[PDB]
Amino acid sequence: RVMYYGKGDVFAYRTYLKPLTGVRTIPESPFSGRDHILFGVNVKISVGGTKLLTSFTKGDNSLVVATDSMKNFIQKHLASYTGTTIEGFLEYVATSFLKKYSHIEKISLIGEEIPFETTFAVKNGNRAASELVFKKSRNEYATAYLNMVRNEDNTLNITEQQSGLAGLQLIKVSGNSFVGFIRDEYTTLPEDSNRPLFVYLNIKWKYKNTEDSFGTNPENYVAAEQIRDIATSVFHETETLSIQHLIYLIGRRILERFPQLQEVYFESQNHTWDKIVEEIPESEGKVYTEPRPPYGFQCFTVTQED
Amino acid sequence: RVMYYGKGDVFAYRTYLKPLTGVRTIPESPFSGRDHILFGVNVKISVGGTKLLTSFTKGDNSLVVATDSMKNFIQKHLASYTGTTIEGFLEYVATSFLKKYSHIEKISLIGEEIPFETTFAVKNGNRAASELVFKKSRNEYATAYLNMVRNEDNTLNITEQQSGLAGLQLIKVSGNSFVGFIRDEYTTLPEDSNRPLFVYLNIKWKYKNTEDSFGTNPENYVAAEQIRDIATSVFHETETLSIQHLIYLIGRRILERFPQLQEVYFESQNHTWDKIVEEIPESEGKVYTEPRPPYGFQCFTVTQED
Amino acid sequence: RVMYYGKGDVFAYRTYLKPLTGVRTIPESPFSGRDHILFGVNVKISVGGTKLLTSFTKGDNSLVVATDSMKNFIQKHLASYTGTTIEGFLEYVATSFLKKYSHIEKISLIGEEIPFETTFAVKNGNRAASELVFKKSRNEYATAYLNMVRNEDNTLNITEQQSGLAGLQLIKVSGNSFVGFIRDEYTTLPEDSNRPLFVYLNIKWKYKNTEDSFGTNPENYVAAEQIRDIATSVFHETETLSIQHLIYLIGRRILERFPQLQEVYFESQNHTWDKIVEEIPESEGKVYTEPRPPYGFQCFTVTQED
Amino acid sequence: RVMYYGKGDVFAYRTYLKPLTGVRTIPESPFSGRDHILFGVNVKISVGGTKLLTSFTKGDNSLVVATDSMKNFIQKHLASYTGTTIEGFLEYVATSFLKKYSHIEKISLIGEEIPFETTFAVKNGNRAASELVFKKSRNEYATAYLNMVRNEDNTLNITEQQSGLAGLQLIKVSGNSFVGFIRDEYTTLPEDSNRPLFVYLNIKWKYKNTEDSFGTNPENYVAAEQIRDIATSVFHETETLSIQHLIYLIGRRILERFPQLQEVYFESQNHTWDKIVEEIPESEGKVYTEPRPPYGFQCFTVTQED
Ligand SMILES: O=c1[nH]c(=O)c2nn[nH]c2[nH]1
Ligand SMILES: O=c1[nH]c(=O)c2nn[nH]c2[nH]1
Ligand SMILES: O=c1[nH]c(=O)c2nn[nH]c2[nH]1
Ligand SMILES: O=c1[nH]c(=O)c2nn[nH]c2[nH]1
Repeated sequence: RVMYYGKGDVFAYRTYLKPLTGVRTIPESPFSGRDHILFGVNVKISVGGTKLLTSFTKGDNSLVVATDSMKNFIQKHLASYTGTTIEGFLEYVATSFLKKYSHIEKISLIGEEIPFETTFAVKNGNRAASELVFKKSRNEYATAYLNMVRNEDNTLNITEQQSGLAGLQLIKVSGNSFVGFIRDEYTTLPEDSNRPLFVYLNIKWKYKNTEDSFGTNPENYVAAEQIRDIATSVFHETETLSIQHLIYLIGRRILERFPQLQEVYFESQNHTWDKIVEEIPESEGKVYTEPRPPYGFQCFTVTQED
Repeated sequence: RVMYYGKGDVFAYRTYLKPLTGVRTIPESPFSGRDHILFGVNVKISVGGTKLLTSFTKGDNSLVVATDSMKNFIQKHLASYTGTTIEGFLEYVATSFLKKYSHIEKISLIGEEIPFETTFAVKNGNRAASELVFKKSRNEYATAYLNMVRNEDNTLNITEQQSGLAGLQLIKVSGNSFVGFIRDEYTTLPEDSNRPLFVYLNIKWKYKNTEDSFGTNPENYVAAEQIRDIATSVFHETETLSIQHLIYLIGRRILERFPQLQEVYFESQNHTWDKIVEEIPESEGKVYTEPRPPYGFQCFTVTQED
Repeated sequence: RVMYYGKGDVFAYRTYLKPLTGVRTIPESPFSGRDHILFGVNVKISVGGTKLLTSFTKGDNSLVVATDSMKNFIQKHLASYTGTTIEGFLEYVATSFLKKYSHIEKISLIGEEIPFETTFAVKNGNRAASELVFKKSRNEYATAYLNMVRNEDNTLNITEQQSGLAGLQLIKVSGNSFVGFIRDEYTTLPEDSNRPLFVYLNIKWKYKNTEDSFGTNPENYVAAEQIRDIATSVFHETETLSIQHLIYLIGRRILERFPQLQEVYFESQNHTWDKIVEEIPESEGKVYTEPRPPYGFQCFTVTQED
Repeated sequence: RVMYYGKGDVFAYRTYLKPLTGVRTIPESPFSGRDHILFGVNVKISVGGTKLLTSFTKGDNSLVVATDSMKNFIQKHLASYTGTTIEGFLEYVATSFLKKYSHIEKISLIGEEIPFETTFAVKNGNRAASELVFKKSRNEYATAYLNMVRNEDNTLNITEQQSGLAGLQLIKVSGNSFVGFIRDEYTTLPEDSNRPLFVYLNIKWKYKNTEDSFGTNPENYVAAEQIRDIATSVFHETETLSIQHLIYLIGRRILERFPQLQEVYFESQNHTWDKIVEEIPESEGKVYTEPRPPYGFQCFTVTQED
């Protein structure tokens, strides 16, 4: 039976987490690590267990870890966390939670980065990156997901792990087509040999070996910042034939750069602008505007078997 | 393998849909039907099929029904729909879509009501409900979900059906408790014999018999308005011991009132206020304020096995 | 020079406020008062004064009332408030603040109602209105604005008072036209003798006598619920020729029903739907959908001179 | 009498606008211009004038320019614009509109940048800035405001002009204090000699000479990007004693760098996190979390005369 409870929107901000170093650059991305002067995370915790049943059926709170207590638990654990990644932070919380509370059989954790970008400051006359001042970003952010279970024989196993990148909004001004689609009684969409493809991208990847996701050995760790740069680079390089076409080629490229990954999952959305003006005198430019609310979307998983 | 595409946020508004009448009443609710002078729905459509593979791998759009064409299909079918429910509308769209498109093997549909409330006007000497003017509501709304597949032998079969009520936000000012929970090093929440419990509720039900969702026989239909009325009534009658405790009781009342239902599912959130002032002289009143963002949540399925 | 500081989003919820009764009724509305079992308010406070200067220019906080302390002030005063309206609560907060902090020369307050709607419960055999369970509403809400100054001779004076209704969203399915507008090289909008006019309305009114706003003499108070009912009634009654034409008619009706009002200010928007389908066989019905983002807006003040 | 009408959320995206080049650099910023490969803007247009009266009072649309036509006018004008700034674009629209429609006495325009960021693409062997693929940013954006009147002698005069930068969210991890403020019965906030000051900033500036805002002479133009960089630099450099003290010093630096500016206006908000963990073993690190909803705010003008 379905039976879970927990805490969502657990925001937790940590200064001076152990820096993530030793990630090898790939051609698409300069990412080599994170300074972690500021490390923000938004945690959602959810726990399950057959012994929680009376809390529902009888109003018996004896075996109820208050959700407020779970919040305290996550926040103290971020203080005491000695690792370098969100993925590793989740495992640390999950392990430590299951050991503390034996009546809990399953725990599920989501960790969403709260990204901060660097800013410019002048020190004694010269402009450079600040080590004190940071700009909160509302753009793309890394994610992580972990499900941990307590088996009958009293051991703890990770049953599901998934890392990700969310809120990536990319527009390519030209070099995009959508042609040859079904033309029938329901079709009003004109063919377009040259559109400004505007796509929202949620990319998720699973590791062949779960240990690689924690960052303990950084050479095996796949950073969301790297996945971002692959997506932009592939979009640039491709004469896209559709979004479906685009995300296949993005996923192929990710799995080629990262042979430690089993699969790459995509959730895309089409928010492409409507054309108002085709031609301006003496320039190559055009004018576009926002479309009606309806948006296209695609879901697609690319495995190593492709 | 995971392979889907479609269209979201398909808003469609129909005037003068066939009225919902002939429903079976229950003690908790005076719900007697819907006028359907104004019928609003927000439709998400997703389709799959192995024959779509090459639209991704090769960028071959030959068998691609444009997502924009899916929008036209939905809107046109809301015009020609002869029934009386969202659930029934989904089945009309799904069956019709698969019949039109032989290479599509599965279709999933979500439909979310866009509620409107009655307003009143003075005309002809008296104040009376307006047949023309309606107020858009951003409160609770009904939902529907339907998954339909094309089988090997070319029949169409519904594999999943679920109806629902979303966005229900209820506060009970007194007559609630949360005591007896685990007290340890992680616990800073005080025991509370009398709190103003504030809950967000999303409730979803499944029928034993799928045909009962359509409203063709209105007696067997379960209206979201009736479910709303059960929830608010049970909340009032109950000396709550927790949210877990409350949603079980709601779930049981729903299953008792509707024997044609197989199960009920809850997704609740806790948004209870913090107390600022406990005692006002010459008054039973108190002052409260908004809490920090972390919210408690609870997921639970009550089945006929209760 | 502009110099202010303060606190916003000061949420405060009070139970068992003194009920608003003894109101004077109008034909358009059955509004007879407020129970005030649950009273919710969202306050924003701004304060000024030339003596706050050094807190900006020198970093001198000696005369700085902490914005956190302002939040505590408002929340404690909601507990001690013996009145019946948001407008009267603002006066009480304002007067009390300037009396406490002599160095402050001006104070501006905004109060927004946090709506709650009656729910129903089965109890003791019958189905009746609950005194405990309330539904949070995200629809229309009352507002209040007050600006108070400390005069050079130490007395206090209200320089501005303004009450309001916000978030009112109304659609009239028929009996609306928009024709006769300018047709030139920038005009693509077709003339329309029968459209479904959808408006967002923000209505604000000022009293001739400030003290009528407080609700001390309730018969003189103009309730936002009554304004709402006038708006829906006039929209229904009127074959509108534009939104412009409609809001003038609502404003005139307001000033006729409430002669103690000086003026009524409107801030409207046009979110009218796009027609998809005109003809549905054997029914007067039609289908519509959401337009592109650009919305029309209108600003108009009606005074006793009309 | 208040009498206005127009169109909001006019989204307009132009490709290959004339590049902004030759901007006078400052030490705090690298900014030297904009490529304008992609240029997005969100315009709100408002028009007024006494001959519109009958449009409201009688429902006579003879002199009504449809708001939909205003949208067309703005969009078509983005195509024909030969200038290089948002401020210049508003002037071009305003002037052109008043010349075309002689019954209109006044026009007010708001222009909001829709910012796009550069991305990485593998080009000519190594990753470099793509000239095709951009990332939509939901962070800070440039703004502009222009009001223009037709005088009785039929000349067109700019009566108000203001440029801006909105949505800047800055957090400084240390080097911030808030002490010495008033401590009475309403004060619960502890003094803090070391807090992680988190500020939301809206900065607006007016020019001594209006013609400096258009960018026709790029030597005299003040770019939002440069203002952005002055703000992060000054925040870094300053041991802040309050937000009030911070924004004053930010303003001074702006007026010093830009003698062609008459004034700088600030609207700031305090969203500073609550401390959970003050001390972590073997580390200078700390953990924080989101506070309750209430937020402090400051409004302040710095002029050349400070
Ligand atoms: O109803 C509740 N259930 C819980 O699990 C919980 N935890 N803190 N408060 C709570 N309230
Ligand atoms: O890339 C696209 N894929 C689709 O399936 C589609 N339908 N309309 N536009 C589209 N673009
Ligand atoms: O009622 C309206 N007034 C207007 O000014 C307008 N412009 N487009 N549609 C409109 N409708
Ligand atoms: O910078 C600040 N200014 C203020 O006025 C204030 N009040 N609380 N914290 C504050 N911080």
